[PDB]
Amino acid sequence: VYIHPFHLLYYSKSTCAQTLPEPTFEPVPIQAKTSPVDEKTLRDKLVLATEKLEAEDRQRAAQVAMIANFMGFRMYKMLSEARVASGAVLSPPALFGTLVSFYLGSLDPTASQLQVLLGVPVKEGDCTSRLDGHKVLTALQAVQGLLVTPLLQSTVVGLFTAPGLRLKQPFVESLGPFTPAIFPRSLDLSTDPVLAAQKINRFVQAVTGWKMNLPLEGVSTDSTLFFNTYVHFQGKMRGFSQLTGLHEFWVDNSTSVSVPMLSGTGNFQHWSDAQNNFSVTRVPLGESVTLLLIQPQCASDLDRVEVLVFQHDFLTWIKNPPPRAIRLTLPQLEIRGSYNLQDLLAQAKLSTLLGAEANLGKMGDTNPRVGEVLNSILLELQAGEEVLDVTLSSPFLFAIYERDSGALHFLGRVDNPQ
Repeated sequence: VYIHPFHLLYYSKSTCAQTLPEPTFEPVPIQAKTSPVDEKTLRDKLVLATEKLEAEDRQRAAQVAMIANFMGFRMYKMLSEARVASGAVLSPPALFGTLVSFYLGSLDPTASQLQVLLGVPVKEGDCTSRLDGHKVLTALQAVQGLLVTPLLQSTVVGLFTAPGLRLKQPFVESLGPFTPAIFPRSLDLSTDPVLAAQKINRFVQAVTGWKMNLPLEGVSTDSTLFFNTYVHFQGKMRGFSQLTGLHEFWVDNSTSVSVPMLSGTGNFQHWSDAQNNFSVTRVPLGESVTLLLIQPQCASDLDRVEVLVFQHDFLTWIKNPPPRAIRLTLPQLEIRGSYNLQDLLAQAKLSTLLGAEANLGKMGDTNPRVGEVLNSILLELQAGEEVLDVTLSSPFLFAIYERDSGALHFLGRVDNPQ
């Protein structure tokens, strides 16, 4: 009779009303020669979605947007507490897709936990009250698509199994809409953890192309499945240019480090929060996407501001005043960040959600002990091609926000850009 505000994330009456044993396969060795994946061709498969989207589908985009964002903030709060000096960066859509991916490979106990965790209710014992994971991932593909229609967004999934663990094809096929660049590979995750922990990094360097050095504090030696999501965003922001020479960046009252600064001029929106005192600069990247850049009143107030502005479901601090003449100067960002999602779940006191007693039967021949669940982000902001000027010379906050879907694609903190 009635319907939830996230109603389009559920199984529909036709698909739920609508069998062979599941085929399976052992992933090839990590050594196997793998050609690089063309980042340009990926954009097409994003673009192909957005250009054929309907009015029925757009509602989901926003519905998944709200959830993914809320989850983003929960986990950025866990990242904040967990950890320092480089700051942080987090992609809520990627973080969301990772969770839904685990849902799509999870059976009854873990499934509903993950569903309700994401925010879609489970009135237990129904199928039309179960999450249509595949609908969601396509809907997430929408938000992802809208970000890049110049902006680049490649996301590739590493699915590193143990030697003997066969992955079920119907599960790996579920991840399609999340990304076509899924690489199931097999290796010894027992004898030597670091020699293998390198092997993944040397494999990513090959297939993805991106130098993403990501130190591991402690790797568990008894793990069968690794689920690593690697994302790469690259923003050549229009109206901005590289500046000659390297300029200093005040990292701390004592010391600083001279780095490249990109600068532009335009009619940007700019305000200063009456309540909490932080400057905000709303520089639009494309005709939709928006880079929000917050600076605190002073360097030491940043901790508070971050806890206040980002780490909250609300974006009530985002306003819209009359634009003005501004010469913005910020560092040429090459932000890199990496966090094991298991550690964040643990800091949120959900360590058993994907623990050793997690039921992920749908993933393979045997129940996989999912060791680490990486999220890795290379976010680059490069050059595109009276007048009071906003110069980001000290630590600042930033978020990259999509208007049409309403989703928040990246948020983070720049304490030091090398």
